[PDB]
Amino acid sequence: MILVTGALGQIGTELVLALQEKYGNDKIIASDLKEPENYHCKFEKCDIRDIETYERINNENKIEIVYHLAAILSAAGEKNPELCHDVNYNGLENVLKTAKKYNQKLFCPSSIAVFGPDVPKEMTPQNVELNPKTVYGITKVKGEELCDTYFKEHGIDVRGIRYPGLISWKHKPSGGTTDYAVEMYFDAVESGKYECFVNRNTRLPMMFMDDAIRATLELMDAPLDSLNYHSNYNLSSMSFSAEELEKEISAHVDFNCLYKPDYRQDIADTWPISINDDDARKDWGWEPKFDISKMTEEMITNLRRLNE
Ligand SMILES: NC(=O)c1ccc[n+]([C@@H]2O[C@H](COP(=O)([O-])OP(=O)(O)OC[C@H]3O[C@@H](n4cnc5c(N)ncnc54)[C@H](O)[C@@H]3O)[C@@H](O)[C@H]2O)c1
Repeated sequence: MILVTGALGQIGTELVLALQEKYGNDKIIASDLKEPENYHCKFEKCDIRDIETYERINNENKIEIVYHLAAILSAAGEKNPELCHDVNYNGLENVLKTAKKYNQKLFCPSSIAVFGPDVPKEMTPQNVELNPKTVYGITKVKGEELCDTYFKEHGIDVRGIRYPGLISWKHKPSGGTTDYAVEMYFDAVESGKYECFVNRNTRLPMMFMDDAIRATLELMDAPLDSLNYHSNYNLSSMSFSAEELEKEISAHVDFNCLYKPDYRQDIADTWPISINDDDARKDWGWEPKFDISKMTEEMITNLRRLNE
């Protein structure tokens, strides 16, 4: 029995379906703040900070494995730092405390946001000092440390990935900083114009959702004794600037992109351009399959369909 928190967000939208297909619909429970409709999966509403309800859901459904995706993201968290700490840190602590009680296995993702400007910007190593300059990054570092304490001190099998910016078409993201890449696709197809909230040179690690979902499932399936890292694997696929994405998209559809930076520039400026993920590659056989042009094909084909 598997529970997915944050089930209705960008990752959860695709992860729930992937898990239902791998394990059976009889095995999957979804959860988020507000009940949706026309929803195929079994669903239980819960605020991640409400420990009594969270625990009830886990024991009533006999949850043995939790994929914990509930969070406030970088840009929303910069504007509301108190809420970002509360949901991200106290929410995770709730998940980990419950995992200890019920002897659960966990997937608790981190982020490239753990890194700050003091470390190498290209091919950032696994083990560098973590000095993030965002509220959200700070919560992710504290979360990595808390997760690794539950593994070492309490024997909880908790695994996680420092995801790069994730690009998908099934669910448009809306509180982050890497969001411009998805927004640029949606707006290019829907209206042939986009106003980008970072400058044209902003260069960040990116990954297509298929790859991110597959990595998550592969890492969860690995034998525990093959892993040299737990909460916080580096993971890599692509790196490009905003104008480089604009150009890739322009080879498929007419659009004009205007660049109008806001506060989210300050967030992105503090992050790396690319990530060394050799440990994932070595420990559990990670390789990405989607480069920029394959990703672009998938995005445009599916967005054109959805706009017919
Ligand atoms: N590019 C990316 O998408 C990316 C990159 C790196 C890390 N991550 C991490 O992956 C995880 C999922 O990210 P996502 O992009 O799918 O985010 P998302 O914001 O799309 O989804 C998160 C979900 O958490 C829910 N949530 C918010 N506050 C809550 C609360 N108090 N209680 C219960 N649920 C609450 C929201 O309703 C939302 O559906 C997060 O841990 C995030 O930090 C994502």
